[PDB]
Amino acid sequence: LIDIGLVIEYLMGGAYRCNYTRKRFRTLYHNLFEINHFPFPFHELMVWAVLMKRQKMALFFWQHGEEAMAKALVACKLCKAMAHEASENDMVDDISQELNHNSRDFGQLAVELLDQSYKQDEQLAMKLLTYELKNWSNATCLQLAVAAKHRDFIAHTCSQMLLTDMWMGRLRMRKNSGLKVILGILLPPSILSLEFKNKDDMPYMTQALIPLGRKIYEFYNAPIVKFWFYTLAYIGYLMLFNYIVLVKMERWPSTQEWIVISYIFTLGIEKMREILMSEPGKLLQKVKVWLQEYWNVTDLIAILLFSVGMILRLQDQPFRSDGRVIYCVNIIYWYIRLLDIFGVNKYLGPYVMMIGKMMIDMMYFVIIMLVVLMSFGVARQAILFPNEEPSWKLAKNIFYMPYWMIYGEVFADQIDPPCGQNETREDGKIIQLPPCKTGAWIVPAIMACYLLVANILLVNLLIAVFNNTFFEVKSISNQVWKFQRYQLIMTFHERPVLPPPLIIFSHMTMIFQHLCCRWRDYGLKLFITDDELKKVHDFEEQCIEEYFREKDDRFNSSNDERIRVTSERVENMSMRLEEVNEREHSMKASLQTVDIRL
Amino acid sequence: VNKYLGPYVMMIGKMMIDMMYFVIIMLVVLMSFGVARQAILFPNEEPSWKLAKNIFYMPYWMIYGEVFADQIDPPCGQNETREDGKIIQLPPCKTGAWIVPAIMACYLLVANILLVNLLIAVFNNTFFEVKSISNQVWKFQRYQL
Amino acid sequence: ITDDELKKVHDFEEQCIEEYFREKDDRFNSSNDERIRVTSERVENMSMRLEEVNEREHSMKASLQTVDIRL
Ligand SMILES: CC(C)CCC[C@@H](C)[C@H]1CC[C@H]2[C@@H]3CC=C4C[C@@H](OC(=O)CCC(=O)O)CC[C@]4(C)[C@H]3CC[C@]12C
Ligand SMILES: CC(C)CCC[C@@H](C)[C@H]1CC[C@H]2[C@@H]3CC=C4C[C@@H](OC(=O)CCC(=O)O)CC[C@]4(C)[C@H]3CC[C@]12C
Ligand SMILES: CC(C)CCC[C@@H](C)[C@H]1CC[C@H]2[C@@H]3CC=C4C[C@@H](OC(=O)CCC(=O)O)CC[C@]4(C)[C@H]3CC[C@]12C
Ligand SMILES: CC(C)CCC[C@@H](C)[C@H]1CC[C@H]2[C@@H]3CC=C4C[C@@H](OC(=O)CCC(=O)O)CC[C@]4(C)[C@H]3CC[C@]12C
Ligand SMILES: CC(C)CCC[C@@H](C)[C@H]1CC[C@H]2[C@@H]3CC=C4C[C@@H](OC(=O)CCC(=O)O)CC[C@]4(C)[C@H]3CC[C@]12C
Ligand SMILES: CC(C)CCC[C@@H](C)[C@H]1CC[C@H]2[C@@H]3CC=C4C[C@@H](OC(=O)CCC(=O)O)CC[C@]4(C)[C@H]3CC[C@]12C
Ligand SMILES: CC(C)CCC[C@@H](C)[C@H]1CC[C@H]2[C@@H]3CC=C4C[C@@H](OC(=O)CCC(=O)O)CC[C@]4(C)[C@H]3CC[C@]12C
Ligand SMILES: CC(C)CCC[C@@H](C)[C@H]1CC[C@H]2[C@@H]3CC=C4C[C@@H](OC(=O)CCC(=O)O)CC[C@]4(C)[C@H]3CC[C@]12C
Ligand SMILES: CC(C)CCC[C@@H](C)[C@H]1CC[C@H]2[C@@H]3CC=C4C[C@@H](OC(=O)CCC(=O)O)CC[C@]4(C)[C@H]3CC[C@]12C
Ligand SMILES: CC(C)CCC[C@@H](C)[C@H]1CC[C@H]2[C@@H]3CC=C4C[C@@H](OC(=O)CCC(=O)O)CC[C@]4(C)[C@H]3CC[C@]12C
Repeated sequence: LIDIGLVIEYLMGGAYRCNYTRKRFRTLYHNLFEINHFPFPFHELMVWAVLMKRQKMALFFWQHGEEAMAKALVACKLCKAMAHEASENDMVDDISQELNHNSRDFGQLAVELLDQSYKQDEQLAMKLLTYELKNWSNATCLQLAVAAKHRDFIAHTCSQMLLTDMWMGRLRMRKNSGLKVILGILLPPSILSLEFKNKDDMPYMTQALIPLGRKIYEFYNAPIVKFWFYTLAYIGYLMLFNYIVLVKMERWPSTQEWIVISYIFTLGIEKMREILMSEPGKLLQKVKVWLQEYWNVTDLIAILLFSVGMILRLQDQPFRSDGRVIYCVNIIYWYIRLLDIFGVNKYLGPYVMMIGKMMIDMMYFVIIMLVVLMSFGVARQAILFPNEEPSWKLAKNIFYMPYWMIYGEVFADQIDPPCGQNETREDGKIIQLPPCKTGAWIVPAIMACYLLVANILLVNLLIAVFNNTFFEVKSISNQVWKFQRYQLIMTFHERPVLPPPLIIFSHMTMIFQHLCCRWRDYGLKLFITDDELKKVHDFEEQCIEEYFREKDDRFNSSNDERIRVTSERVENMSMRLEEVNEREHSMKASLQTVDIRL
Repeated sequence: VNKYLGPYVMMIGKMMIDMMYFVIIMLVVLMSFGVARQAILFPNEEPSWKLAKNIFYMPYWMIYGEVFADQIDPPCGQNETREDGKIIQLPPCKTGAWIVPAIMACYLLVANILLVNLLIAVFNNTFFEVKSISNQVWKFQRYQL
Repeated sequence: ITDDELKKVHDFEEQCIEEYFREKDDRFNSSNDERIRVTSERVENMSMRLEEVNEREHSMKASLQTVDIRL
């Protein structure tokens, strides 16, 4: 069973720790090979039925026992991991397909259970979503569903409102949001005029004058407040970057440039702290799991570019202008990175990932446009300029004018200039125009063909591929944004309170705390008591019974099942009525014989 | 009041929100290109409000078919004879001035080809619902009129 | 409106209400789903009643055989 524990730990991933591999179970195993009886036998039977690919037995063991949602999410993750392992080990592909179908079935079961729990009681459904699962490595149903990449579980309304409650921290608010927390951040005497939540209304915790200080601490640790502080600091830093790139700079940086440099350095230290405080042990694995996000890669590239440019800028000329140029490219990047902040709004975020989805069709359009553009450019340049030396200006003249021809600039003075003739100048003097190049009349004709093909065919076809793939991309992007709400909320909850330009104080605070702890659990669970645990378990059993037997009622009242039952009964009834007619004929013959006898 | 113009007008009012979200994204891209072009082509500048105007001036008209072809990449750092034939010395090349046409190409591509066509897509795929809602709301507001 | 017109309007409203309600009933009663459900319930009751009829027919056949054996 210890090896089964390792298998569960490997398949579950992350920081999961199976109960088999814990010291209590290993001590019991060494001392023995009702103490040997399992308190939740259906948990072990479910894990066994999932592991040995017995789907019907797993679906039966899911119905019986407590913690049904957690079991379904664990089974979904285990089936997905086993399917990935079977595909990686070059096994039979049918095994991988069946395991993925089992994962999808368990995910659908968890989603239907969430629907039933939402329909019954909202608050008990959140408590079901949030309470710590002591039998599942102290995890949370939301963590289990994120870890299984169950997009439909987090996109559900109950999980969305739970994430909204997690977003506001210990604040009631929930009415004209954003403006109240901005006014609280800018004006600290506006914090105490806010409606705060109860002490034990919904205490999501990670590890389990005074009211004024308590209100201040509860406001400043709320993830919406930390997000708005981060956003205001980023906007101020971007304005300072605009000021230091627009105005000229002297030999030494000004105050605003020093603030910008400090922001860059402090953001880089924060990203290094995010690298170090990750899930793996080996540093290369942490680096890889941090570079798996594209925004982290571009952040590292931009920070390195800013370092190079600032090093170049602190020297003398001509390196200062090169550093200024690198500063301009970096300000392009940070203006683009404003879309990270735009990712939080319910409409802008799906818009941004929708743009990211259409970039591939834009790429395929750029490929075809590049073929046509280079054909026209090479033809025009090689016709109008016969005697040319090898120079890189020819490649530039290939791309220069045909590219601006797409955006309404046809360069009408150079389409077909008058040549091979004598035309009087502005002063009336006779001016002899240079002789006509051979085949120069071909250039306007191929220009007409190029402009027609490009502007009329390819742009309208890109419009068509943007239009006919819009609905699917929009639905997928909305669902992926609703899924990534959890990642955004957890990132802003694990982040320090202070924004990046002042984050060095919080970094020194963590350094001093870490050194003090050395010299002497990433999530938000609930840690409910035992009566509440029983109440939640009873609510889960009620929801499971409700869902199963309502599914039975839906199956029994369908037209197809009714028609099938009626046809089978009519067939049996026809055979029985034939038997009845035969017995009636026999009885009539017997009655006729009895009447003849008497 | 007309049976066709009224629903058209409130349909325009419904598409204004998608136009707003387009103006937001266009504003981000436009300010990135404008700040980059102005801070590259003009290194020695005093604090003046003309810089903010030069951020927004030419990139905005770049969306509507005016690319300002005489200022995309002017010839500089060389000697070119004038109209009268006199030798005229052009001002020296600014550092990184070749970046401006490249980011201009990227900006024009992204804006004119991606964002305008995406706004076309969001106008097209939300047209039927907005049209039905607008017709029904116009028929409701007939009583108020 | 006047009082006779008010009565006429009220009677028209009662006619419309009756028409709508019992036409809704006719639509519900002539639907495929209600027809299928009624047929299945009648077929189930008919199967149980025919089983009872077969049992009583067996009893009657045994009684007739006994009466024929007696006479
Ligand atoms: C936290 C960051 C990301 C943005 C927050 C905004 C403010 C806290 C900063 C942004 C710009 C700063 C200003 C930038 C430039 C100056 C000029 C500066 O003038 C001098 O230092 C003149 C004397 C000298 O040359 O030493 C005085 C501070 C001040 C007003 C700064 C005060 C603090 C400001 C308003
Ligand atoms: C929180 C977010 C939404 C906005 C906060 C940012 C502003 C408070 C910052 C961003 C840029 C700053 C400006 C950047 C540069 C200057 C020039 C500076 O003037 C000088 O440095 C020259 C003379 C002097 O030294 O005072 C005076 C401050 C000012 C207007 C700053 C005032 C404060 C500003 C507007
Ligand atoms: C098919 C479409 C979607 C993309 C193809 C277009 C680009 C690959 C082209 C269009 C305009 C070109 C630019 C036009 C002008 C220049 C300036 C050139 O530098 C100089 O000419 C030096 C300064 C001078 O001599 O004036 C460097 C190449 C570059 C950036 C070109 C690089 C390639 C660009 C961006
Ligand atoms: C510099 C100027 C002259 C640009 C040249 C314009 C035309 C001579 C080119 C540009 C795009 C070309 C088209 C691009 C794609 C296709 C599809 C391809 O046809 C197929 O693969 C056959 C299947 C089918 O036709 O559906 C080749 C012909 C055609 C119409 C090409 C015909 C020639 C076109 C119109
Ligand atoms: C399928 C598509 C992508 C074809 C694209 C091909 C052209 C865009 C390339 C291919 C070979 C290139 C040429 C290869 C070599 C040279 C010599 C080069 O000459 C020098 O650098 C001067 C030599 C010196 O003095 O050092 C100028 C660019 C040029 C003409 C290149 C111009 C652009 C060319 C024609
Ligand atoms: C493949 C698609 C998706 C992206 C488009 C990539 C190419 C079309 C670009 C990328 C890099 C570009 C090159 C980058 C630099 C130069 C040098 C440039 O040289 C000069 O301008 C010399 C200066 C002068 O004499 O004016 C000429 C264009 C060229 C070859 C560019 C031509 C177009 C290139 C190959
Ligand atoms: C992202 C898109 C959808 C909107 C962003 C574009 C506008 C915010 C920009 C584009 C052109 C700009 C205008 C261009 C020129 C001027 C003239 C300027 O006044 C002067 O220059 C004074 C007179 C003179 O000196 O000639 C005042 C700002 C204003 C109206 C600018 C205000 C901001 C405008 C409207
Ligand atoms: C001044 C010039 C250089 C303008 C800059 C043009 C590009 C460098 C920018 C403009 C718009 C940007 C895009 C805007 C939106 C997105 C979606 C966003 O991606 C996601 O949110 C991931 C989800 C997904 O890709 O669907 C960030 C990348 C991307 C493609 C951006 C990549 C960089 C782009 C193409
Ligand atoms: C996230 C986006 C919205 C960032 C946008 C930032 C820029 C568009 C702003 C922010 C700070 C602004 C600067 C703040 C202060 C000044 C000083 C100001 O100088 C004067 O008015 C002269 C002083 C005098 O003589 O009275 C000229 C505008 C300028 C450069 C501003 C230009 C426009 C800037 C760079
Ligand atoms: C947010 C979206 C939905 C709407 C777009 C709003 C901004 C892009 C606009 C609104 C007001 C505009 C400002 C109004 C007035 C001016 C003063 C103007 O100053 C001059 O032109 C100085 C005169 C000169 O020296 O030429 C420079 C542009 C600027 C900052 C404008 C820049 C663009 C702004 C911030």
